[PDB]
Amino acid sequence: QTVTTPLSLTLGHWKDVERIAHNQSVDVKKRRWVTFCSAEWPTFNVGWPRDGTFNRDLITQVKIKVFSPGPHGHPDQVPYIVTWEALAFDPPPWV
Repeated sequence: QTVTTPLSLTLGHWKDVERIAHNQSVDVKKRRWVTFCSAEWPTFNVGWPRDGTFNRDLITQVKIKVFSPGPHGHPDQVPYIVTWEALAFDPPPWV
């Protein structure tokens, strides 16, 4: 069907991820996208899988962490979670 992970799907369609970011008036780097998805967000212990997810509830959990007030939040990560959110909320056909 394929059980390709969400993260690998996003990498497979990277230019469209950038398009989605741009429509949110942000920009995203592929290497940071990967690091945040796989290394940083799982350490929040809010349910973010290392290989990503398109589940809006899980995206929202990360979003609340990222948007928390200094020193609790992650300004650098804002464009990234905003883009995952937009991807999930108004997705393109690849998913």
